[PDB]
Amino acid sequence: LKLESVVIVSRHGVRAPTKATQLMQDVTPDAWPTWPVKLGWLTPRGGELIAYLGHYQRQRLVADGLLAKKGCPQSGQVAIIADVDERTRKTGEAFAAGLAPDCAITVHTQADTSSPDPLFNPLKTGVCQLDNANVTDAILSRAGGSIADFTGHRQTAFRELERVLNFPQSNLCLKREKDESCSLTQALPSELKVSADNVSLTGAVSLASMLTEIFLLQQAQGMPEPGWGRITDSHQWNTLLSLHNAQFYLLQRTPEVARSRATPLLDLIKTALTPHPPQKQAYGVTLPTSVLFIAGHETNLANLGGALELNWTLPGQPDNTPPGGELVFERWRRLSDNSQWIQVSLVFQTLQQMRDKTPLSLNTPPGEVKLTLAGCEERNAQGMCSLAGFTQIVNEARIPACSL
Ligand SMILES: [K+]
Repeated sequence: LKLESVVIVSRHGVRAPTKATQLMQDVTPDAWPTWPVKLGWLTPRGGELIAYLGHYQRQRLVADGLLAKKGCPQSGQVAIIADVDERTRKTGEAFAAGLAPDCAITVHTQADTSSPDPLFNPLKTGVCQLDNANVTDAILSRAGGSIADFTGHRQTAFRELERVLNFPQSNLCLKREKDESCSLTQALPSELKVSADNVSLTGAVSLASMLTEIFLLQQAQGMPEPGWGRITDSHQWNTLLSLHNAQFYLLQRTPEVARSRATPLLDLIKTALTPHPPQKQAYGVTLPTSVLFIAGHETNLANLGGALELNWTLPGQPDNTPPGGELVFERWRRLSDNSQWIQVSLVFQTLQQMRDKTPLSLNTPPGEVKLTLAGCEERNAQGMCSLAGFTQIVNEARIPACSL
């Protein structure tokens, strides 16, 4: 098996909280920690960690004979594509710096940087629209037929998150004027909101998913005592993040939402893995190429795993699609019979690897889970999906109206 091609779909790195609203301040008596960068901006530490990942992959790709040990990679050998958010553009710059330092590798973004990128947001940009009847039904089925059903299984994790927050002493909890229950699910009833370009949950679910991610972010960023020192063992970490992981299982991994949102990415990956005459398609980037790096969001990876049926969990990582988490796709050729095979994987730093700023390397690698396409009918011994089967899964998952 000769390794021929590699498409890495990565999440951005450790970033500042995206939002810092007055609801977040009102659910806890304690002050939220400041960050070194503006909201939603990648932090230097996040870049370095992403850089480590860039360095490990370089080594590993050398080892597989895909890249050259010494000096910068050949022209066109590496391609970086990144969404317009600073965090994603910086994450692309950070990866390059680690994969091949001091080489001038361009990070290719959408020209108008203040517009969404259709390749990362085909719904918010007009390419296609979710169907309300089918998307709501399907989300409600996944919830177990109702949102009440869903949030009923969440009371344990809300109890733990209420504790970490010190919710009873919170400005909101005093709803309780001088007759109303303090309970977090009862103060913020969750509500499924589906439209043509967006599906969301308003209430404790959306906010629990956000604050647990902030906790997790504080951990990877090295900040002293995340959760105000109220998170103390991995059990508590896994119980909190259950809320984040669970709000992505429902919204992002529903296929009637995942197939649509992810079709431009499916079409990009598809075109980067197929042996084909050289082609400068999107972002001025010629495909196919050796290593293609795509810097996106947790939603892009969730959508891909829902549409492709790649279900995974990251031992040592409470966040299922953590900062810098990578869905790696590789085309290997079998020399015996000259056939193309596809292999998928989740590469990642464990939360302790982020909080120790551990330097990755061949001998200090990151977590890595090997995935298999549920639907693939043509596997090798290694459990790789044939290029034909993988192509056929993609064509079945993709939603043509949502292609760029
Ligand atoms: K406001």
